[PDB]
Parts: sequence; C-alpha cells; structure tokens
Amino acid sequence: QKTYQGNYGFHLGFLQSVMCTYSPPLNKLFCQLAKTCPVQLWVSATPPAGSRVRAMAIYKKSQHMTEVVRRCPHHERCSDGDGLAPPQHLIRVEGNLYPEYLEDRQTFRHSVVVPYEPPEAGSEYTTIHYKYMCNSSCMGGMNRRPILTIITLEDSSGNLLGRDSFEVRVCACPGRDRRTEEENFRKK
Amino acid sequence: QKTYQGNYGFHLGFLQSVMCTYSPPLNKLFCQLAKTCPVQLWVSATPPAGSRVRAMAIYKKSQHMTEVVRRCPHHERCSDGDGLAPPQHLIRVEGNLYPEYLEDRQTFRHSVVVPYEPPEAGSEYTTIHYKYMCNSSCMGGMNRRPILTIITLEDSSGNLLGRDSFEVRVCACPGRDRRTEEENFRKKE
DNA sequence: CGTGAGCATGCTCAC
DNA sequence: GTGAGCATGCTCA
Ligand SMILES: [Zn+2]
Ligand SMILES: [Zn+2]
Repeated sequence: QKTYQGNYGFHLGFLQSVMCTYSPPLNKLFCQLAKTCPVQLWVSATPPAGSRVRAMAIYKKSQHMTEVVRRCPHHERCSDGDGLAPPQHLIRVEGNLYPEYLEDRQTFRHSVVVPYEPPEAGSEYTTIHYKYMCNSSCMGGMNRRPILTIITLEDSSGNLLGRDSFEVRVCACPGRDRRTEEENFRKK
Repeated sequence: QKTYQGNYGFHLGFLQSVMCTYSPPLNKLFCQLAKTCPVQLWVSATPPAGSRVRAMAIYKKSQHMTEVVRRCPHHERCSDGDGLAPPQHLIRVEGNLYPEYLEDRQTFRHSVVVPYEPPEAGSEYTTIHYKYMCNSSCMGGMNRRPILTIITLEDSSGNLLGRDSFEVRVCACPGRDRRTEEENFRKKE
C-alpha cells in the first residue's frame, strides 16, 4: 500500500534485531503466533486531541485484496480470547486498556483501534504492542497468503490524518524465514 | 478391544497396492484425503441376516485413546458434504446405498455402519469402500496423531460377532511415507 | 491417466 | 535456547 505521512509526519519504526523480527530492506515483520510485537509511532507534530490509531490487515496480492483477513476456523474456536477481542479477529493489541475491535459495515474488514498517546518523557515515539492470532499458513484463513498491516492515525471523527504499513509473516521460525526471504529478494 | 475372528472367521484383507496402499508388515493403510479405499471383508462361513459392519477410528497412542477422532475445523466447514455424512465425521462410506452415521451419546465417538453383504458370485470376500476426510496432519484434528480404524461385524441386535483393525495414515504422498515408515520399522534392533 | 525433485513451514530433539 | 534436521503438504518441471 501507499503511505501518507500527512500533516503530522506520521510513520512507523521498529526495534532492531526469535519471536519477532523486522526486516528493513523488505519492510516486513516476521513473528510467531500470539507473540507481542512492539510498533513505534513517530510524528513530527502532535496530533489533535482525541486522535486514534487503527490497525488492519489486508492481503498483499491484488487478487486477494478484496477478501477480508480473518482467523482460520481452528484458532477461531481455540478458546484463547482475552475477553475483549472477538474470536475471528487476527490482530490484537496488548497492554492497552481501551482497545476497540471493529468491523466495517460496508467492507466487513476487522480492525482494532486504540487512542493516540504522545510519547512518554524522554522518548521520541510511542509504542503499541500488536499480536497476530494465526500463522500466515493456517488453512481456512490466510492460507499462506502474505498480508500487509495498515496503521492509520485518524482524528476523533475517523478522518485520515496519516498512514503507514508493513508486510507481515506470522510463522514458527521468524529468524529462519526472514533470512530465507532476504536472500531470495531481488531488487530493481 | 482386540482383533478377533469369532464364529465366522472375520478378518480384513486389502487389494494390494499411489493414492491408496496397504503395508502388511505394518498392518497400516496409507491413503490420500477423500480417496476411496477398498477393504475386503472375509468370513469362514456366512453370518446371519441383519448382520452389520461398523467402522470407527480411535487414536493409537494411550494418552490420546480418550479423545474423539473427528475432522479438523477447516475441513468440517470446507463444504465437501455428500448430503448424508455429518460434516465432523472422518470416515465416510462410498458406493453403498444405505450407510448409517452414528455418534455414541456416551463416548461421543463417530462410526458409520453398513449392512453386511455376502461376497458376489465367484468371489471369496465382500468389498466396502471407505475414505478419510482429513489428513493425519490436520491441525485442530488428528494433528499428526496416528489412528486405528476398527471394523466390527455385529448382528441386528448390535452384538459383536468378530472384529479386526488396522492403522491408517491419511497423507499427501502415501508411497513416500509408506516407504519411510517401513524403512524406519525395519529398525527393530 | 500418470513421475518426481525440491521446497515451504510447523515440529522435535540433541548439545 | 539455539542450531540441526525431520515431518509432511504443495508447486511445478
Ligand atoms: Zn489459524
Ligand atoms: Zn482436516
């Protein structure tokens, strides 16, 4: 997808380095099922009060783009809910008291929204912890299809203020697969 | 709880083997998902009328024996129904007009019973076609746990007249895995 | 119909 | 827990 730093210079950042690892040249996150991944939110200017941060997954390949990304039938019933996220949601937020799990009434896409909070004292960014509740390979779900996670900064009214994204692969061996995908990578 | 021929010499045989292939030394059937496997029903003397044949799967390993063998959530919902077999049943019967899919309300175990039919003209055994609707590897299902299929010959009152059983591995490459398991089995020293 | 090599990807098991 | 190697479904010459 195409980014939109917008008027507040909004963009993501990732801690360097397993259970979670980010590849810059690929701008792809590799992580294990249900493991927390910290994502940094950077702005050049403080967003208006009441701004929100939304996370959503969409299939990368054009031919799958219209299909809603949801958990596979096995994990959807594996009883591992936190009492807040609906079972069919792939993406969950950890360490936040006000998550909102939504489903678009038109597209039926799932998303989890959290309030935007300015960086703590001494920091240049604010961190949000995300979890993916299915592997990219789960049958009846992502089915080995790569996805993109779209992080959008919106105002209290739900208007787009900024947007960024990264590709993600939820798998058993993040470190192994990242290396495999980086050496198989061809540029131009 | 043990194979046994009974008053009718009831035992199983298998057309010999790939899609579907049996290994005598292993007494194990290696087949592909949803592919028909013909198993032969042998008897020393014809059993009474009203006799039926039931098929049931159970996990081989003791620490799994108590868990019901059923289809994984993905396949249970993958609309491949045939209009009769409940969607969660692993074993289905092919080419038989009236199979009966039951679920023991006490053990919750699935089984499919079919009426017993004497061999055709010029044959010594009767053949029943089964097929498995999940791979042994299905996550949420057998999850790589080996199962045993138990075929029982019972009369119209449900009384056991004989029993037999074989191991089964439903997989993508039956020939590759049969060879591997037979190779590994030879290592009994 | 019918072949076979290599790989993708969750799992298991020594050090 | 850390790297090696296996188990097992899929892709495609
Ligand atoms: Zn899943
Ligand atoms: Zn299955």
